[PDB]
Amino acid sequence: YNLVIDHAHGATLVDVDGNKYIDLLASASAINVGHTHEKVVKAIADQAQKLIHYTPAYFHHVPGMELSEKLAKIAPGNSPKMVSFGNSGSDANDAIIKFARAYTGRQYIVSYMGSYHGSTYGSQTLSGSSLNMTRKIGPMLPSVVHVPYPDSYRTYPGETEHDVSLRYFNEFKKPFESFLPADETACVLIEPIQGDGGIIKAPEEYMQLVYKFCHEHGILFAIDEVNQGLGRTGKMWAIQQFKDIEPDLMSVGKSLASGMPLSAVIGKKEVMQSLDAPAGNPVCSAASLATLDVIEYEGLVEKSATDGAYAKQRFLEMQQRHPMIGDVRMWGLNGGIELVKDPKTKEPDSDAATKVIYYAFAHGVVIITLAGNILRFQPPLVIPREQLDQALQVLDDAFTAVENGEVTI
Amino acid sequence: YNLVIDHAHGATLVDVDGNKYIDLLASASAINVGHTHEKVVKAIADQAQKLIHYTPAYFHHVPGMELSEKLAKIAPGNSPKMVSFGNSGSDANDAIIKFARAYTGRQYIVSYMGSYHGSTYGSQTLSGSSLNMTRKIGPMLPSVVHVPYPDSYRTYPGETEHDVSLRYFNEFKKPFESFLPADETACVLIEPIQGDGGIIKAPEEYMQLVYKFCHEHGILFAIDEVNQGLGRTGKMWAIQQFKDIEPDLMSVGKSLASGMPLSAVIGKKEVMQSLDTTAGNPVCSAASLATLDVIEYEGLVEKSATDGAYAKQRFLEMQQRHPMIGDVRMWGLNGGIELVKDPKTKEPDSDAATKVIYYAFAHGVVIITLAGNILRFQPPLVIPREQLDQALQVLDDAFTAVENGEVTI
Amino acid sequence: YNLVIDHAHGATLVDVDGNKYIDLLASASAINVGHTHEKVVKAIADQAQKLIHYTPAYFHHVPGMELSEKLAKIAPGNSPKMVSFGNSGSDANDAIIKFARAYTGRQYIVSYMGSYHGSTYGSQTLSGSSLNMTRKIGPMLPSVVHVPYPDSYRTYPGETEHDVSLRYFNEFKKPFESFLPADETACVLIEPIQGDGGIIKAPEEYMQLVYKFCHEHGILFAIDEVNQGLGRTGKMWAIQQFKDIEPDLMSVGKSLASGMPLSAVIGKKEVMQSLDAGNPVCSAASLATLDVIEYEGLVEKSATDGAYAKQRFLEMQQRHPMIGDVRMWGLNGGIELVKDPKTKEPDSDAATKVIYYAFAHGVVIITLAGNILRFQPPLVIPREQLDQALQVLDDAFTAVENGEVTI
Amino acid sequence: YNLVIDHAHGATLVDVDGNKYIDLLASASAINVGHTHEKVVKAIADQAQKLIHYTPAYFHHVPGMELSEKLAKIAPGNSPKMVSFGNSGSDANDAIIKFARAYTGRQYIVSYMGSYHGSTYGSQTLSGSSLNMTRKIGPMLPSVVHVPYPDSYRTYPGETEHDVSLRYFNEFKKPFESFLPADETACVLIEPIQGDGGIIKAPEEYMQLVYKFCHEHGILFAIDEVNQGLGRTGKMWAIQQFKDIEPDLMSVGKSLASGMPLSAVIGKKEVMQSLGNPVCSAASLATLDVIEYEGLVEKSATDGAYAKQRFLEMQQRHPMIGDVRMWGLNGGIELVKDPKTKEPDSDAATKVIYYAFAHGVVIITLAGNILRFQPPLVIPREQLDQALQVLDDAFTAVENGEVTI
Repeated sequence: YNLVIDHAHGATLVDVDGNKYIDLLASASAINVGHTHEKVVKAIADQAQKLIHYTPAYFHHVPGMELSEKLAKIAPGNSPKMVSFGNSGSDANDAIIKFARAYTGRQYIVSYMGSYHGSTYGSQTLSGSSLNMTRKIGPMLPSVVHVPYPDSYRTYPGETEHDVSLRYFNEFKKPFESFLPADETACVLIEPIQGDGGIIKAPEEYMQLVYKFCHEHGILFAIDEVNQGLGRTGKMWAIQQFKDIEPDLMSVGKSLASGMPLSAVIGKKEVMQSLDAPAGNPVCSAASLATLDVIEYEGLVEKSATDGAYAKQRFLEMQQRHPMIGDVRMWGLNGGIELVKDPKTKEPDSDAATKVIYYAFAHGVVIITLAGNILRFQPPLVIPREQLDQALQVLDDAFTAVENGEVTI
Repeated sequence: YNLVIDHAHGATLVDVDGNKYIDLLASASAINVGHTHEKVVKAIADQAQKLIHYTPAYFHHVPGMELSEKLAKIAPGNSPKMVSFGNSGSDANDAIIKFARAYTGRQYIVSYMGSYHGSTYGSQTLSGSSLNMTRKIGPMLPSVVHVPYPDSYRTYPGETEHDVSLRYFNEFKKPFESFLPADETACVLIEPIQGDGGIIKAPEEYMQLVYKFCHEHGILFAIDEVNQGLGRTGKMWAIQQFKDIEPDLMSVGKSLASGMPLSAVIGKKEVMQSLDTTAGNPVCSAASLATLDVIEYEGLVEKSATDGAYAKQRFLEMQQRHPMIGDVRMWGLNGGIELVKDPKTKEPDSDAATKVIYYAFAHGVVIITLAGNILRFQPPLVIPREQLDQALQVLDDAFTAVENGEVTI
Repeated sequence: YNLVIDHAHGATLVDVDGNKYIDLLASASAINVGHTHEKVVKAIADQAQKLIHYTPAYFHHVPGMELSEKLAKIAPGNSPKMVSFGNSGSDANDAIIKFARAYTGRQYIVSYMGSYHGSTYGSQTLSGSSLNMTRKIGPMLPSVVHVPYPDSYRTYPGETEHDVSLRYFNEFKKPFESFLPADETACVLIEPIQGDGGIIKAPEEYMQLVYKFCHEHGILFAIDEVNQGLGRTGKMWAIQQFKDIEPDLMSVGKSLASGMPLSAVIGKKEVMQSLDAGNPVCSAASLATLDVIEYEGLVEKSATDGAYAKQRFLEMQQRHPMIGDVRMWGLNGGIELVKDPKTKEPDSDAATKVIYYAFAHGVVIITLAGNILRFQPPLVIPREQLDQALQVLDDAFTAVENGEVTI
Repeated sequence: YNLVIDHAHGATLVDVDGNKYIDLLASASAINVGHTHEKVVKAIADQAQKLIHYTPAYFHHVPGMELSEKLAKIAPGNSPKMVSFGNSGSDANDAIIKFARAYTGRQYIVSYMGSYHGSTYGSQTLSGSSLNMTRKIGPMLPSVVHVPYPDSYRTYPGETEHDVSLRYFNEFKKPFESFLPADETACVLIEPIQGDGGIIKAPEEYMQLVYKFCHEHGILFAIDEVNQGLGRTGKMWAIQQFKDIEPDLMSVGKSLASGMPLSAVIGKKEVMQSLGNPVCSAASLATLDVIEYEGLVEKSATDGAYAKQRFLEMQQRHPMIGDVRMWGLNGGIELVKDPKTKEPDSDAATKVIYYAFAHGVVIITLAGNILRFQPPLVIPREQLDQALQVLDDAFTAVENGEVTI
């Protein structure tokens, strides 16, 4: 924005002029635990003194070593895990293909519509989000198939939620009853809940079906936790929001260390040993350890859930007074609050979603839209309930603003 | 390396037992400035006080603005440039492919055998050092073609450095005169002096031939300077070892940030204009600024040259007593010590190198090998002479022991 | 049955032991005109006298030249065509991808599920029915996206031809809305009716929705008349079962020369010159087979014979219920067998029994996707045979309803 | 060219006006048996009355079977074989990619620069012929690598045969000693003598040394003789000009059915196992007998060595003929601006081709400075001498400089 950024602590952002802003984008999930958090600043700085950089290849450092343990330990499920480290969720998704393809000796990758696994040649190929248009830069990474994601808002007449999971599971089956063998596809990468596609969840009835087909045909079941991890959902991992799921392979990046360039691939021991190198960094390891501690100490996973239920209840009543709110998809501090021209037609109102970004930003609170009309509500999980209401307030006048036909551009 | 590192500073590494070593490796030249340099340590620690992360698209930031100017000034050439961020050497090289293809509307990439470019599907594919970067993970990025790089030691009886360039240039042109059309190759991509090849420099004549070729046929000329720039070589960058060449694109990762995971694409203003996650990081740019400071303040480039030159003559003297050091190729504090059985046959001595490197470790110097038998000598540029004299002395005796066979596994 | 065929004529495979069979075969279109039609034979025989082969990339020759012009006028639309000569269906469909990639400047190709466009590395990618065919041969041609063909049988609880087209065109756009760029998409290949996947036709709305999307976004609109052309559907071309749709590209094989290895790519003048660029005998066979379809009026014959046979194939369904669905457009149908018309679950068991019952009673008939018996006799077929083949199949429905048919 | 044809017999061609020409192009060597040989015409005649085409994807027929036991035996090597049929030499190598990939389980195919494997996306990635190249139709089929072919004419001053074999093999490995996992390469497909590349034979040592390598790694060693087969070369297959090499997979085409669309993949049984036209098959049935009975393997060897000699004496006077390659009635005759720089002289190649055709011999250029001497193998000595004089004159009517474009 025209006036550029200075410092920030928890939820308050401060730019060059001293202007105060309430945060809700939280850097596409990273700011899980606020900005400049004292234990994580202390850990950064105290580590930078000891050793800035050495690589997991040739030498061990301690914190990355202490980190690895804590990440196999915290990981979803009980099977013996192992972590590989990366720089970004972007490069950890690449790895998930490398691993998948190695263990299974297989080529094809089934990734999703609506999804955004990243920005390197492999993770850019796996994605398919609105803005995320890989124009001019093809050909992409070969042997990748896409499959639709269970849309819940936009449906045929009289579909139950049981029906969605049947109709989208049918769509998912469709290439495997055609051109894609099953004994050839090495991996299904799924967002348990989609980020960029508009804070969309898949029904459990669906994921289980997908988590069976994967298990029945030997195709690795990988989950992308870069955006929806570390309490964001109200449980510690988005995958846990479903009953009994043990991902073969999982990615996390971004959030892991309050925005320091770190990432992990957490999967099964036998999967993690089909390559062996060269087919980690200390300060962000130290930061990771510091954020992990904060997640556990401040009851943050719970704060994610308790504030998460509350905010749902605030967007529900607020939808009642402003019929433009077409859907509200909250699971944790984790909203998908999407605007529509009419509630019958459910047509996007990207016009109305951008105006609300303008009112928000101009009246002391920062938020953004995903694919056009859905506002992504992903605030830092240490937002004092106070600050949150002042966000909700402004988000509310802004609704009425655009309703009464107030702010222009 | 059978170890855990406690702490480090400059060109010394301290293990947890308390032992010290000269870091002759410099951790794949991520450390030209050394470990934990004061100005970097206070760059990291002060900026973490203020901002840990926010991507340069919602609010932009103070050092994310500064380094993004300060990077473009200092590139090789006169011509307007913009610079895009990332984290790794790898992920910047993905971006090269991208910027190249986009600009041109073309499809193919040309890369060299024996170069490492990274471990993301893009960069991973262009490489040609170790075979594990394909194995079990195919297919690789489409439309990529590996040519040979010039070797100036393993020559056919009596080739003058002209014959090397012209024979390798001829072996260069062959894909274009067979299956590959010059009008769909977006870019050559080439490390000015290879790393994992064996610190191997292409002749001037080879470079201008390839360079003109690129401009004649609309192919962009790209350089990987991850290993070889930032004072490494003798001049600030490795291209300035050649008469007026100007990169269309250029990458650096690694030593951009005294070890931190930040990285830069530097394209010619035109190439960059088509498009533009932990990338840009405020702590990291802070770190990176400080280390350019030091390259200037501490005279690191002019020093790199002189210490480099000195380090070359002691090996040239060390070659003379010792029959085994086949090639000593070196530019700045940056050389390769390819040991061989006999100096006529020119046949790899993988054994003698390991023997050299092991003994060195159990004598207070950490050096490592490449392509079997080549001693990778790329220390921190800040190295004090006394230590530079000490590593040098240790390695001299290493040579003496092997010739006696006084070394064993 | 390791069935060794010695000689043939019209709609009569006769083997080596002296047996007589009623063809209605398949493995894609092949026998539109008929077996060893005196017209065709004579032309090959006498063309053989003159010329075996001299590749047109050197000298030119008369039959090729007549059949370049012949096909260029007689292929649907107004726009000047030019026509490029492949050896088989495969190397016409491989060339659509060339032809579209060269003209548009765009890499991506959009093709259908349950389709089959050819067996070489280009077209095999495009295809999508035979899982067999795409095992242990990766990687295939890069940039190719698959979109589900319209299924008018297995609907959702009482939906309309209008509901289907939307639902199926939504899916068609899902790619374009996520990861595929419409402006980097060279073309969509589409069989106007899927051959090797159960004789299945897009509703009218779906074709105009796609065609309209194609043209607006700069994507060429490809048709495949490999299986479905040459008066099979009852019009000269399957695309002419739809309204004012002139292809940008069009592939034909098989019966182009009654069987003699010939295929054509027939697009627009401009499109066909994008690249920097046909057997004498095969072309004389073809040039005859083209006169036959006009002369014996086999386009007109199919339509009538076909609808007649539709009502015939449909009262069979109200006595014998196992037939879920009767699909027929001209002498071009696919009779589809199920457990129960509420479950619609394939009963491929019953089907391979009818093919065996019928193989024992002088009538060869091979199956699609297990349960779907494909129905593609040679169009020359006389009514006494058609009925002598149609009565049999009915007798079979009786027999497989009994468990009289065992293996 | 701008010319329409009407009839041809054996060696001789005739356009619709009546100007008689002589074949040397020979339909890119699809006409080995000669044009409209009676046994072949009588074969298509007979069988087209019997069956045009019924679909092979299902049940069987007799001409195919007879051919598929015939070919199967006349293959090179003593190991058991199985054949697979296509419509063209292009789709046949498309199978060679496929088959290799099923058997081995590996992706990477390795093909040679200057290679002509054909024109579908499979054998057009394999291919490496410049004037046959694949602009605006990329992306091409992944995991195809192009190692360079031994050119035994452009050498660096004073290299033995052995040297070229050492060096091009040292090029061969450079992929594998760097980015290409040898244990993940499905097959090396090679033309033994490169057709469209310029009539270029691989040295004895180099072929062995690849066969060796390939054998050492489970890399299926493959051969395309779409061009160079059926006795074009003086031996039956062109491979038998080498020492005890058994192909894992071979590709036959073109002159299989005297030009009628017919292809073949002749493989070791073991390789084909675990993964066609009734008229054209009959056509090949006869064309094989004509090769056999009219005794052509040997005629090609005999006329081939007469053709070689005369040409080497043509070079003694005309120093524009910089290289004379020849193996059977099969040769490249490379035109150069200079006996010592060896610069391609296209310009002249153009005019040579212009003269010759003006005087009733057909002949064309390979990479625009190599004349593709490849007549039908039943060209009588008479005609063969008529061309050799009409070519002889051409070189001198360009030495004097008369021919115009």
